[PDB]
Amino acid sequence: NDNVAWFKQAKYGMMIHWGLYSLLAGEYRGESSSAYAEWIQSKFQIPNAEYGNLATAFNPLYFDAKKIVALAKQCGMQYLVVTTKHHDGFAMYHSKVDAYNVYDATPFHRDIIGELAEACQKAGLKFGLYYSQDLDWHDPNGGGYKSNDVETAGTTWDNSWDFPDEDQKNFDLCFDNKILPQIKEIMSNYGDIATAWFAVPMTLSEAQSQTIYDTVRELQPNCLINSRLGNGKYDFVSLGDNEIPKNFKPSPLGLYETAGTINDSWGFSYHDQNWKTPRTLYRYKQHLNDFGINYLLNVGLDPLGRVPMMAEENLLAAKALEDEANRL
Amino acid sequence: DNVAWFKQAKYGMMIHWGLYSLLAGEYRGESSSAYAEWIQSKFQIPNAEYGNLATAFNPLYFDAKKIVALAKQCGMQYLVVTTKHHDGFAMYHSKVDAYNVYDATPFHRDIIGELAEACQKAGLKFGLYYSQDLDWHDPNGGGYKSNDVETAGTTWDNSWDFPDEDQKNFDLCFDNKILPQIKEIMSNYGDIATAWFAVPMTLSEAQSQTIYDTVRELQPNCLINSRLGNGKYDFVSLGDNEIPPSPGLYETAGTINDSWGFSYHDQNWKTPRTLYRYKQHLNDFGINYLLNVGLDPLGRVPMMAEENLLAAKALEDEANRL
Amino acid sequence: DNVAWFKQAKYGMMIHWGLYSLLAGEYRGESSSAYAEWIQSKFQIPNAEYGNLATAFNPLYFDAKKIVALAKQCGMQYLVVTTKHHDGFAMYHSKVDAYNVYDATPFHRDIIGELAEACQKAGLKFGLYYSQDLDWHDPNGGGYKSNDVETAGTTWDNSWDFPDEDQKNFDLCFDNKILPQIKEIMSNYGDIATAWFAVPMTLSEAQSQTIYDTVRELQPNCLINSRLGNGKYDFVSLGDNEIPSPLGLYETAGTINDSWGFSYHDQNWKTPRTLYRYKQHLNDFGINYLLNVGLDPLGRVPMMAEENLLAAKALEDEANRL
Amino acid sequence: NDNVAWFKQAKYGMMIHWGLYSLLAGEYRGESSSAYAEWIQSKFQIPNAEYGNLATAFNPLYFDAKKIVALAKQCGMQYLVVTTKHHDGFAMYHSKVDAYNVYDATPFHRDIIGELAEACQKAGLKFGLYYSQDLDWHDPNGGGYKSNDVETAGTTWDNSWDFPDEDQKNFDLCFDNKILPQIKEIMSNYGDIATAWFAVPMTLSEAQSQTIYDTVRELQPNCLINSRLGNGKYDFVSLGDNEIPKNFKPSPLGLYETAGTINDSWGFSYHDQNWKTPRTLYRYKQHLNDFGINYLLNVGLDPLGRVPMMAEENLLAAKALEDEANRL
Ligand SMILES: C[C@@H]1O[C@@H](Oc2ccc([N+](=O)[O-])cc2)[C@@H](O)[C@H](O)[C@@H]1O
Ligand SMILES: C[C@@H]1O[C@@H](Oc2ccc([N+](=O)[O-])cc2)[C@@H](O)[C@H](O)[C@@H]1O
Ligand SMILES: C[C@@H]1O[C@@H](Oc2ccc([N+](=O)[O-])cc2)[C@@H](O)[C@H](O)[C@@H]1O
Ligand SMILES: C[C@@H]1O[C@@H](Oc2ccc([N+](=O)[O-])cc2)[C@@H](O)[C@H](O)[C@@H]1O
Repeated sequence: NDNVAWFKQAKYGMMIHWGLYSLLAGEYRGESSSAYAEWIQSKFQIPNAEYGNLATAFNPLYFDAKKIVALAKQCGMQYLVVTTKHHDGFAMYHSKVDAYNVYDATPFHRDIIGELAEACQKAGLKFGLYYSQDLDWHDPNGGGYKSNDVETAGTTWDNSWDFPDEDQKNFDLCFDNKILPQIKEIMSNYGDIATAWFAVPMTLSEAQSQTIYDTVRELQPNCLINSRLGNGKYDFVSLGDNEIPKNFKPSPLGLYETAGTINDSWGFSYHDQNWKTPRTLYRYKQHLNDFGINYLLNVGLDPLGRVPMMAEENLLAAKALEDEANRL
Repeated sequence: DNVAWFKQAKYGMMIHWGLYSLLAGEYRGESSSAYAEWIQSKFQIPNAEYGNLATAFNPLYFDAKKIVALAKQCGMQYLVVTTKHHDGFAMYHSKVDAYNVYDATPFHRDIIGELAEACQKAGLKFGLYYSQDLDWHDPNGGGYKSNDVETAGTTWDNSWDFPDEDQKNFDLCFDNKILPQIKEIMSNYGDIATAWFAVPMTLSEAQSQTIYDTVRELQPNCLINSRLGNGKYDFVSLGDNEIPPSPGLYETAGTINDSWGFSYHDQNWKTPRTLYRYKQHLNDFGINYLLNVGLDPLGRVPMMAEENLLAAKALEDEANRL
Repeated sequence: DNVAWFKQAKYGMMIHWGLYSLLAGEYRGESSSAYAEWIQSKFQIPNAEYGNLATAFNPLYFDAKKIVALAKQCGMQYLVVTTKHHDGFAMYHSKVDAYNVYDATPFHRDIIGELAEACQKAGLKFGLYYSQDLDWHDPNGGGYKSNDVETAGTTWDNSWDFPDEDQKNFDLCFDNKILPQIKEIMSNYGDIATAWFAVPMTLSEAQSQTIYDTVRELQPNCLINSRLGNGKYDFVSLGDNEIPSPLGLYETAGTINDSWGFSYHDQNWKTPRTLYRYKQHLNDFGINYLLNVGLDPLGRVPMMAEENLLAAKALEDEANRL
Repeated sequence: NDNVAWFKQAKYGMMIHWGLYSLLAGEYRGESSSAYAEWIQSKFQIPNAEYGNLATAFNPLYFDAKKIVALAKQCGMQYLVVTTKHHDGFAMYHSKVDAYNVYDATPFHRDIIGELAEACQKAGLKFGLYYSQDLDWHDPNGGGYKSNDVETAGTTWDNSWDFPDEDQKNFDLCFDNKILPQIKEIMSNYGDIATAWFAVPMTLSEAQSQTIYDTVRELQPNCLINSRLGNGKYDFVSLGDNEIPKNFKPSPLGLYETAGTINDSWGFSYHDQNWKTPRTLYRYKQHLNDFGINYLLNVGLDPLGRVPMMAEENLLAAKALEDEANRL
């Protein structure tokens, strides 16, 4: 598995959060999301009927996988990691199992993950996938209904508004009929997958976690799995901000990654213009890299499928700083 | 009789909304000027590509009733909407031109009609803005004689899809689009209190008289702004730099940030106190404040615009009890 | 009677002001954390250099009367000032330590004395904040046992001028500076309604009891916040994360931007509506809102803080007539 | 005069606005200056007695000419131009003729212009001077009392509050007793002066302009004089924004300069965080340079004598962009 050597020297990856949440852009009926605009459905308890209707308005005329991959490559990013399905349960690929997806439900009627997979394959960039294996707000038995004594970036971890009957919920039904089928689809279509990125599990049993692990192993032997799946079921450690060294979980292969966003939201938010400066981005990358940690830097695409102007500017200027610094 | 009402109106909402709103001040990694609604001229976007934005126009949250409720809660007594801006895209159902919000967009609804009705019901007067000179969708759109002066885009006219300047002839555009479209908006959509025209550059004296007489005939009580032509108006539109003939009616238009059209990158919202003080200064001088909102791609008043309007009203009411 | 008064006070102004204010969130081309007042720890600025800021402290526009006028106009019934923060610089005339605003600065005036008088005259209650544990100017300042937890600076203690951790001894600092200074502020400056202590880390249970008894003796009617020590307080200081004590007295402290001390780079001012709604939510739960202002180097309430406080009050009054 | 050849290839200069205005930082009694914070005295008609008292609070502990010149040089700036005296009439050098200066009136009790002159001399950077030869709000006969049919960045062009009797004013008294003496001082002390930068004249006679021209010529033979002095009395043209070429006043030596600021104020302003991005700064510089026009980019020092953090970041990132570009 050359992927271990490659990942230890990759240093830099682009992450992409994009979905129906992007159309609301951090705002609902005159009121603000939390820092996390992608959590807006939970934040305002938007019924599935209304939220899902955003699919009818999803027509990102300027989306261009080739150009997004070109930007990542120009910044020295060696891989890319996209939301296949976030907490809202809306798939960004053509899902045989669930018609609640970007291909079937939207006038755009295209496979975002497929286009990025191809663009990456052509450019020489590795391709990785993010799936919300626990939380799913579209599913009556979506996870997080046992976790609501801890506050969130929305209201509840689960969809507790369309599905109020907590005691009647049963994650097994959602796992068996949606999660595992969808994981099999994304790990089967879309070619070689370098990296698999799972959410923080809360509802999943040890059994259900082992299943996902074995499934990925079988379908994508050379895929590196992040630590957020389950203990002993990963190839690299995802470090939270509170876990970076100054200037735990064992790492058997010596592989590490911290994910960040350029402003304070993962999803696009009109109101969030708090973009980290080129120098902040470059310095943070250099500090992680010096500690043998990969920087996975999020872009939140806008409703027309564009990298925000200020995100693009700050990525390119951080690269100019880095290249200047690395001569001498 | 609208003369008495207009002298005491004090406060109006203006609305800029169109295909420009979907691009939201940004095109291929670059910024519009302060005026996001000028973005097509700014980047010389071909009509084929720009017009295609119509296919993506589906503002799920647009709600005329709620927009008029906000205006009325702020003490605004009237509302003035873009029926067609410089891009030449009509925001009503135009018999004359299929390049409109009803025929060209999946939303497939008449924005002006809905606002007209909401206004009528709420007791708010209704006014219309039409670009009678500039039209970037029309081969003979105006501004092809005016390009020795800089703009909020590139050229005043569409000089990219229509490069042959000397072969242009505004009469064809005036006769076949401008005057027909003015007749439609002044015929459908009920009583019109206010008619708001752009800065004329190409229009002849004749063409200006025609528009004046047309509005007079179709909408006898409609007050016409000074930007049409000298001696062809009922009230003066003052620029900020002009606050000191009027046969005694006056209006200054402003926007809450620095753009008329919606712009993601422009978060330079004037504070409640700025909005209230400016209103009080204009009002004290017998001048109406026409305050622009630029609706977002889902048809929403931006959160910060709504907050600042409501807080300015709270300041004004507090002040007016002292 | 202070118990009854505090349960119905609802609203207080807090003030963070010191040498930190002159650096204003910036040191040698780099940013403080969100907490600009922690800047000395953040950059490990030696006492010799940091203390030299005293030579530049000349806030020509400081005006206790006007600051109290603003607080009173916003319905604030009390005021709470930093007498000495973590940097160990007293903002009153301290007999015990020459490292104070009177002796060390050209301004050569007693900030706490002026505010005490302005409050007394306006009918506003007066409260004092003292850092009883951390003191970065003192060789035996607290926090040298707490550095396995990260801070808004580097270390909790001054570990740069005073590196030898194992040789430090908080008793020397407590006996010779903390308790003397607490006695001064609780003796001069008249009746004290409220005593606001920092989160203790180094203090013994004994040292906490001493402060409690000292305040009780010198200022019998002073209400003491919960941050002193368990069973040694009259009201609970709640963090936001602690909203769903025997006298039923509660207070949550907040700042208008994200810093307690003034920071030129921090323009993230909470909107009037955010401020008003948060106040209303705390008040509905029987919790007092203590809202921080961070005075600028000339002793001014920042323009945007003043605007947002006044607009929040206008929203509140409008709402409370509905 | 090698200065003509040198100026045609200089491309890039730092400008500095700094004075009592800097302490008020765009704010007075709860209210905002215009975009131009340095005009704040006119904006609020602050009496000379109160405004001048700011001198007592002027103690910029962090001012460091050596470091400011280091920054300019790191950004490829080949010269530096400082306010010796702006419209407020407060000199930033030790003036024999007027005690209303940074040396005599302030506890800092040092010569800003002298320190920068020396730092520049040592670093190999040319040194230029800005003097307000017309407007002077401290002087009873300061200019602009004939010009108040045009609006300003303050209230009136002249100090019309301390000196209300417009018809009794006489600029000759101010010119003879302050302007020309002060110009002689700055052109005599402070070594070789590469560039002389005058304000837009409104009150000055043709005679008074000729005098300044001849004075500079005699005292500083190789000093290049900007066009804002008087027609036929200049070596290079100062172009206003509205005069830059696309996709007048003749220039006999073919010398051109446009001055700009990084935010929207020349003087420091707390409230103005509208910093032009690295890419804006670099692109504008490249466009001017391609047209043989020098870019004179203003920094407005803060009350402690610091280059604002975001101004320093944007200058350095613009340089990184420029160097990256110039290797492509
Ligand atoms: C990448 C993000 O992950 C989760 O929330 C977290 C969980 C862990 C961290 N972390 O510590 O880096 C940050 C956000 C999601 O809830 C969020 O919407 C986004 O997808
Ligand atoms: C209401 C605005 O008017 C026009 O442009 C202007 C705006 C103001 C003036 N004025 O008053 O100077 C002149 C042209 C339009 O170009 C702009 O997009 C918007 O429609
Ligand atoms: C009022 C603030 O108090 C402390 O910081 C804290 C410490 C603990 C909490 N808390 O846990 O509620 C809040 C602020 C100080 O560090 C800070 O400078 C400011 O004075
Ligand atoms: C460098 C600047 O010069 C003047 O302001 C200007 C500058 C340029 C023009 N111009 O070209 O129109 C008008 C006023 C001064 O008023 C300002 O404070 C600063 O010193």
